[PDB]
Amino acid sequence: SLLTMFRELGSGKLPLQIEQFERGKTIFFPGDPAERVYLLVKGAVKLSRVYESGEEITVALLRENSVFGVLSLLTGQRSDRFYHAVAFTPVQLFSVPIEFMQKALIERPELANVMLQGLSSRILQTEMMIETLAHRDMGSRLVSFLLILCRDFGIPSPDGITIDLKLSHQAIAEAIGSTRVTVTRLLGDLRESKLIAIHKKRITVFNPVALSQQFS
Amino acid sequence: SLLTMFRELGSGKLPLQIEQFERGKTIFFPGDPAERVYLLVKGAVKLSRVYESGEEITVALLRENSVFGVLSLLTGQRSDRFYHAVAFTPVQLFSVPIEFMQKALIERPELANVMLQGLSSRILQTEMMIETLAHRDMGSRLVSFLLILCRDFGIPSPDGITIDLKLSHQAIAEAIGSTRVTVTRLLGDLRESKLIAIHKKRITVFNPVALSQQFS
Repeated sequence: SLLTMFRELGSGKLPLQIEQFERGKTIFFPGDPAERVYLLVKGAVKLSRVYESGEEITVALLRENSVFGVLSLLTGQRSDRFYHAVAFTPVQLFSVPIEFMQKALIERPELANVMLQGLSSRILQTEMMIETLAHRDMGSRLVSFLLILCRDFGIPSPDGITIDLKLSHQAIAEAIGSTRVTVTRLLGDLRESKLIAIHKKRITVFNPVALSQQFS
Repeated sequence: SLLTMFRELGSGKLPLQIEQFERGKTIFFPGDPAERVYLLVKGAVKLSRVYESGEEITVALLRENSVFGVLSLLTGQRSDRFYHAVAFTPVQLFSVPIEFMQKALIERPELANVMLQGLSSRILQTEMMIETLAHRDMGSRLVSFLLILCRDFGIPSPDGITIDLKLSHQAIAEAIGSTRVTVTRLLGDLRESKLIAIHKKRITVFNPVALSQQFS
């Protein structure tokens, strides 16, 4: 899938590193030196800004075929990490040394338009992430989060929009700012409201319009 | 200065609109339709996210020759404004209809690398803006803000780093989240501490290292 990108616009040799982490493992930490640009092959990586105290606030959840840990290079000023990249699901990654990401962007500058557009979408997702976390109650906050996952991780089904993640209650909490107890109570209150289906741990939403419209 | 960009990579005709607003005037509001991309010629434009309640939180302060109101176009999904653009100083702007910003990015894709890098710097500034506003006290918050202005709006002088803005006490407050009373008390407490100079309403910082190092 990604290799198809590489094989096109290509008649050379490219150094990279495959790396595979288990769920909940740090990929890089803020402060860490940005030495290589990352490319998500399989899985989801959760980017979160770690606050100058103890706090951690979720900034973006990244889908397959997404590029990250690039901002340090692009700026040309800052030379070390911006956020805390966590393996939300198990992840397969391509680490590519900064140099080559520069060489690509120079020679094949169409790559800039694609990555320019890709970064914009990232910000929109962060904007929805901010609007999500601003709700004072955990109910409207969960809905917003699940609506984000529908728009960016949803697989259309006659059942509904399956959120293709297989995600745990405790994992949702650390992304939303609650507990694997309030999440469990809310999801049941939604399942028995005939608005959600839970198979495996995948969550299918029957109607995103109907889910959206409850301040709960 | 900007015209030099236009004249190079150019052998056609380009529609735009000059527009000039007075300080504190709205350029566009969130929700407003994104119809044309903006280009700051002279002055500073303050981008602030207006919260789903009454709140307004400052996201970026833009320097001369900076491009803005582009994100809606880049995403290709959202078709209306992201933030509230305010004329921080009096501003001269170029409004360019989205179409042409697309035509430019396609034909002259080097323009993507430049704008890709420019957007990264914007995010770094927002990251410093977040770190600025996270301080519980107004003292450390003012310092961070003035340090941002030094790095992005500073003119080196044997005096020090003059923040080339001519900015009002009440204007600083609305960007920092205080009052034109606590700002006036703090600036005097810094002037008489031999750390700031105020000429006109320009603020010169003698030593950014010395200013930085006080949790006050």
